[PDB]
Amino acid sequence: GSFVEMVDNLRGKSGQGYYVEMTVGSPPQTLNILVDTGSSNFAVGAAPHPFLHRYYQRQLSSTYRDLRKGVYVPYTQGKWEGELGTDLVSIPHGPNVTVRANIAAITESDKFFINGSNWEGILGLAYAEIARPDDSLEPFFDSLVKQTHVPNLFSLQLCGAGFPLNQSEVLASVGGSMIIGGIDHSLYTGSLWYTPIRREWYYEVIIVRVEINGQDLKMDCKEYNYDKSIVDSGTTNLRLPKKVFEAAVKSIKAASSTEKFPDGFWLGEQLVCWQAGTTPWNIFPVISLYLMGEVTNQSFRITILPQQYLRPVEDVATSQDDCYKFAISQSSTGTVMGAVIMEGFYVVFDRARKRIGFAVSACHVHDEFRTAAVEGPFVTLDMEDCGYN
Amino acid sequence: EPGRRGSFVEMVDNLRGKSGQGYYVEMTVGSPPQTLNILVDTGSSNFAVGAAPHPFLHRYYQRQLSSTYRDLRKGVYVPYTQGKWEGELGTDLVSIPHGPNVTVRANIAAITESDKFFINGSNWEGILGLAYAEIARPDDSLEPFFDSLVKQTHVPNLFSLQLCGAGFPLNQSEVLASVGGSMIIGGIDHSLYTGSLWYTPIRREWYYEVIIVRVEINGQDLKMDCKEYNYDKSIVDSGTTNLRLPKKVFEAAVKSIKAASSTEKFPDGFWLGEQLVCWQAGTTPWNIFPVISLYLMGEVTNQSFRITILPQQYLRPVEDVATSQDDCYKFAISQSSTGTVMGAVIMEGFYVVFDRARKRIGFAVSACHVHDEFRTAAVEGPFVTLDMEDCGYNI
Ligand SMILES: Nc1ncccc1CCc1cccc(Cl)c1
Ligand SMILES: Nc1ncccc1CCc1cccc(Cl)c1
Repeated sequence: GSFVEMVDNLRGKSGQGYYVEMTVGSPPQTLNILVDTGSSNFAVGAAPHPFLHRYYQRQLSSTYRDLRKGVYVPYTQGKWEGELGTDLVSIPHGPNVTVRANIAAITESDKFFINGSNWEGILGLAYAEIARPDDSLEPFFDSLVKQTHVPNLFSLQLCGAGFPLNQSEVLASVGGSMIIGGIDHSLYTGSLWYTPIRREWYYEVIIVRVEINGQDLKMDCKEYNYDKSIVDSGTTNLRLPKKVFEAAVKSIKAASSTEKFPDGFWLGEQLVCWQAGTTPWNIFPVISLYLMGEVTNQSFRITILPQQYLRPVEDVATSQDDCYKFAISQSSTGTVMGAVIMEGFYVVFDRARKRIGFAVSACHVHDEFRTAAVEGPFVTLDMEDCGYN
Repeated sequence: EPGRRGSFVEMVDNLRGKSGQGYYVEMTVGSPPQTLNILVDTGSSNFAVGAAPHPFLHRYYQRQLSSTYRDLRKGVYVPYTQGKWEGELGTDLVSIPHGPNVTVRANIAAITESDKFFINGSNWEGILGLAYAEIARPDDSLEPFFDSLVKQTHVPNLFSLQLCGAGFPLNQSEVLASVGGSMIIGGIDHSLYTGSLWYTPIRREWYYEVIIVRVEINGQDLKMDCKEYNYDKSIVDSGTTNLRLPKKVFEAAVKSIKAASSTEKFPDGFWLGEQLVCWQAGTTPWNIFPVISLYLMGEVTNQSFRITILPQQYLRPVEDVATSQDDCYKFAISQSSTGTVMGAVIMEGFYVVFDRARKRIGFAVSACHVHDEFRTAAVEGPFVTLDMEDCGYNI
């Protein structure tokens, strides 16, 4: 399986998001759209905004259809307001098809757009159950599969550079691949291991065990999925439930105790720098998340390195030091496997078989001593009890 | 209890006008004195008067007729988004007939050219900028009138304003005969307010800048980062008609106000503050509109207070295009790209004390605020509020 036309069709970074080019309307209006497996709405800027240098102009599209309905999407971290309608949509570097899908024309927003991100909209790839205003608004991917012969599946390879990318660099660099309707074998190494999609709303999965450098965090596995665990490319960090986060930071601190870092670092707020090339990767532990497998009483694990959970950021002085921010934070809405984590793997969203596959990414950052991994199987009992109800 | 006395009778009721065209006070300039009506503006710092013929002016400052006129041989250009005026700087003897019994020599910008500055039928021929020197044009070396007044006399460094909206439209004849409020120069008149005065600090001395720490619509917290409320600043400006809010705050507020008043549907033009809405005489549904509360930083650490206005304040009375017997209004809240602006609309609900001496602004329920039998404007406190300093904006 190889989809050369879709390989390397993404750009961006964990801190500002990964996006793919799309066109909307007739004549085609090109827009960069954030790939988000954590939401289910296709929404684009449709009015001037200081952070946008282009937006969807409905009056210029002959195929625009007004649904005469508004949609308000408030989140704890931000919000966007829009007007619903439909239009013809295509993905230049994707399947050779055009479909009529729902589009939320964003007219008002609060902390939605990111200065310098280079994207003007968002592509919610999750299910209708969480679509705004309600599940009657068919998500883009659903329209795509229903209107074409494209297989009900997509895979994502998000590629973190391992170092800071400046304004021009991030615009020229290849940030990864989104293969629509298939799996490209050149994007990963080793085997793919699948965990079931527990329920079709967010891409929900179940974590059954957590290790820090092989040491079991030893918590009731229900804590790991309280109140849910999801794969969300729309979130930067690996976010863990309060109690799990507190235990993990204690363990990570213990493992890296040869060097002390200020509280602000562990709060993911302030950066830490080291002289060029001297980042002490080896003092930081690897983190393993065991996921439910498709076989009864069987599980597998994905292991990430500090190269994944330490996010490269530019120093205020733009010096030659190598700096990073701690990309693991506290959550009140369950575990969130954000961009940070996805960068270590090729992730297959097998909608058709209700499962998510993980394989070591061909573009994950590592060193000569350790590598990310996807290994199995392991015998694990009562994994169903790890899920929250 | 104890009844509060009014000690500045000579200045009480010395204002005229309305929110839409501004409130003004009578002043005299030159020798012999030339009488002119001057717009009271806490949003600027220049004393400028028409000094040449203009279609909307019935009179103007005639420098050649004043024996005390002094030419500063300097020009001044004051452009704004909504208008501009140009003039020639100089000084002369100035007085306020219904104010302190003193005469001082102050700077006067003789307006020779203007665009969209003078308003037809406002009845004022000049402006009195009461803010600080930092925002004076051309620069802070041009001492503002109030500074001159305080430096040259024994008048206390403080003034208070009671702007009185009528609650209904006033035609040309009526607005000329009606008392529009009071400007007490050098003191506080207790007959102009009820309840207690609560003070918020003047954050910085340029505009009369304050800090809003919380906003509620009918008791419901707008729940925005308080920094948003003061982006990029929050000021008290009698020279502005509406309550203006930062874009994001306006969007959130209008949505909440719409939700609270949802039993009635209004056209987009209304919410944009552009078109009026009318109801049969006496049937304005005040009760369906929410009260709005703005919490301000108090003078005591971690303490705040709130001022609450009614729709009687934020819905501005306007005459129907058909001069019918309907009661009509325009929505007097609009967005801003220059921070929050507590304009005349809001000031009409309170007696506002500009305590320059103690770098603070006091608020109290106005004795002339419009209300109904069920609700009244209010100034209440104290409330425990933490990290209020973080609400202030810094470039
Ligand atoms: N992908 C997500 N994950 C968690 C919560 C919300 C989203 C949607 C994307 C998003 C993120 C922050 C602010 C806004 Cl306005 C929208
Ligand atoms: N007080 C103010 N507040 C905001 C902006 C400008 C002013 C000055 C008064 C004013 C009002 C309208 C037009 C002009 Cl030309 C000047």
